[PDB]
Amino acid sequence: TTYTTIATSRPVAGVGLIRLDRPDALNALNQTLEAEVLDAARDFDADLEIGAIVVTGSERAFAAGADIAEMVTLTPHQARERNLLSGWDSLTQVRKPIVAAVAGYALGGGCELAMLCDLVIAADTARFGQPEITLGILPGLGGTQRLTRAVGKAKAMDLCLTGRSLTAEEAERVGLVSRIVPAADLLDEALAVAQRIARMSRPAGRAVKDAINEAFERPLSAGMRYERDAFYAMFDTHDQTEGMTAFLEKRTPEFTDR
Amino acid sequence: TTYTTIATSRPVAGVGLIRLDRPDALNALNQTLEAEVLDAARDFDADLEIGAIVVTGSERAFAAGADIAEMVTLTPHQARERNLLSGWDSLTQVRKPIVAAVAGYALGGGCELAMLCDLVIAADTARFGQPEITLGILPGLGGTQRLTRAVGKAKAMDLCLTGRSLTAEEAERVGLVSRIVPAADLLDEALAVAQRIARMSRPAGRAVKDAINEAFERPLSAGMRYERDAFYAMFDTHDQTEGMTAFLEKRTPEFTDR
Amino acid sequence: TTYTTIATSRPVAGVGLIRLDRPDALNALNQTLEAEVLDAARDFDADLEIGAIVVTGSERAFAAGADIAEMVTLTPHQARERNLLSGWDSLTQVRKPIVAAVAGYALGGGCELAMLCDLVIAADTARFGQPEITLGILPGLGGTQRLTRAVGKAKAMDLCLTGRSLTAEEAERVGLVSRIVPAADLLDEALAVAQRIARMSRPAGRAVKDAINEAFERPLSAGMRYERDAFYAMFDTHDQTEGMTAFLEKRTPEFTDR
Ligand code: NA
Ligand code: NA
Ligand code: NA
Repeated sequence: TTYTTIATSRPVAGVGLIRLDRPDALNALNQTLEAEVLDAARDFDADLEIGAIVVTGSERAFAAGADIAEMVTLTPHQARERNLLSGWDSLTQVRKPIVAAVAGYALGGGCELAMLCDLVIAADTARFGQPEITLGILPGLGGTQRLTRAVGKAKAMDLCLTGRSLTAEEAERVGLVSRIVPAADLLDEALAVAQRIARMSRPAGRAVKDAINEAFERPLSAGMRYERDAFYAMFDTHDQTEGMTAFLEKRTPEFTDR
Repeated sequence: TTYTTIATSRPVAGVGLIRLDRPDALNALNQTLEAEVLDAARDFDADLEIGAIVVTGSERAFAAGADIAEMVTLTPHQARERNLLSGWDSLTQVRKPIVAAVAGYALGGGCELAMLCDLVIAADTARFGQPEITLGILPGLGGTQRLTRAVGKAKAMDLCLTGRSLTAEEAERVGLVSRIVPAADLLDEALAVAQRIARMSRPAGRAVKDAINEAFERPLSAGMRYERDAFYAMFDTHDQTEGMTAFLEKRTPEFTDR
Repeated sequence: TTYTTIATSRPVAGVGLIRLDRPDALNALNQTLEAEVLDAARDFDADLEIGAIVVTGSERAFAAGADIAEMVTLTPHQARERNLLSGWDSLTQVRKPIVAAVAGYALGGGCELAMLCDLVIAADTARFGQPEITLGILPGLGGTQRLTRAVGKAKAMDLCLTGRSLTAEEAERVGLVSRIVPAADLLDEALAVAQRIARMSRPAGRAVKDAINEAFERPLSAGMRYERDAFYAMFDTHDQTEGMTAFLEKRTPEFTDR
């Protein structure tokens, strides 16, 4: 498939890479980019050879905002009738893990894109913010929901009311990102993390991702019941027997389940 | 209005300041102070010229506890019949943002007051704790609820079972506060943050605050739906058009919505 | 009672210690150990002289995993019919506080054991991970539920998909543990913390623990109502009068409630 706003590749075995490529717009999220990222991610999710997906931007910007030239003329009814941002919501239904590799600006919709991914690997140059209020709006893709759950009320209120950014260091300290690495090492780290995930059991990876997502949907008691049911069900798989037998036999597992 | 336990002022444009002023009691929260803070905050919320509110104590204490001389004689039925602490609950219904500027002791009800605010700016001298257990009670104003949500179970259990305090540094590290600054810079930082918020769109500020509060009331899926509806509705406002147009025209926005 | 996988003691006044003792297995959690820890904890909970419980392993391992030799042959129906891990769930019903004192490896079920406790005191040597995916399974004792609630999605996804460990330092930074101390000081710190808790009001300790646990079961509004009811009820106790009177009289309280 040919894309106009992104570049896709398979840079290492088992990993699909989606690189945002609107450099004139600092990778601002527009409607085309939304559809193209969703399409690419769905193709990677359907590809048996791929175990994990990486989303990244440029050295300068993961994504600096949603595209404001596109949003300025929007009305409430048009936003609702077009189901605006629903493509990004659909991205949360991809079953394989998605690793955001964030360099430079991840602002507004770009911060929200990083937060909707499963892991975030941040360059030391990464800056995370929700400056929607400065434009007379509020976040619409989880900047008030996923951010608050990750970093707490006091930091979420500061970001979303003042427009300030967090540095990568601060973001890691308060739970927004998985890891920080030097900027020159960002893509290598993200590809290595993604390949490690891709070498793991496929059904176990899906189960982990599903269960962590479910942690935000239920009270703890019900989440524990959900996780316990998922755990029992893993014992139905070939990969469970192989993984545990390999451990006990001090050898590498050969996972085969789809 | 004349107050007996607080001092109110408008120190910079767009900002209302509430300073707790019971120095003999280290600003312990009594019934009078509760009613006076609520009254002052409601007046600032109704004042069109004000965009944000700051609550602060003295250099020595934001508030060291609820007033124990007042609580010692309390019975369960009197506490329930008087709706004790309901004024502080009402403070959560103020629509404009509230910034807590915390120096020195914020203990017990004082820590809870900081946590019920939207942002917390802490002096490096700030100390946060919930020593209710040492008095034979437990927190009654969110010291087990807002604290746990901010800092996690292990730190909340430590504070509320052992009576220890967190330093400002520790509090920031685990998500209890928005920012730390040197003690001499605390009021300047809080007033600057509050004025920045007051320069933002009024309906967008209310929407941000409401949506972040809603993050603690719903599972993520339903919170995302709530936030998406709020986002669509912002496109109904003059401030959205002005904010986005100003961005695109590389100029300062002139927000006008009430 | 004689135990085969643990050693129990009363090392300081008011504290019951449970030491995991399967050194050949690095304290891996098997069925026997589960039942023995539950039994010991229930005995300490019923002992009027005990105010807090400490669970610890060896210098090398708090617990390195669930016992894989035992799980390798498990089927989904046998896991469900045996109510596997239900003993650990029952441990959450112990009313007195439980302090995990973690040195060295706390992996898999061992990390989950630390997270199900109320406080975690970590040696600087502590390592926390959920490497279940490497065995073809997922966590079944809260490694996707309690971990996510403590540290956030990005870190929980990293741990549970990549199998990496957090250092004690990292774990404290993101909210997984209460305190870090040098390895040589771990048991002293944990016993001192536990004795401090044991010197507090018994009903107030139970109420604190219950309310913090309830923070994960309800939306904030309902959690605040729960906590407010619990607070009113504390004024029914002798310990509340004694604790507050002692404060006001600048003396040590003599708590007596059971
Ligand atoms: Na099996
Ligand atoms: Na519009
Ligand atoms: Na009483």
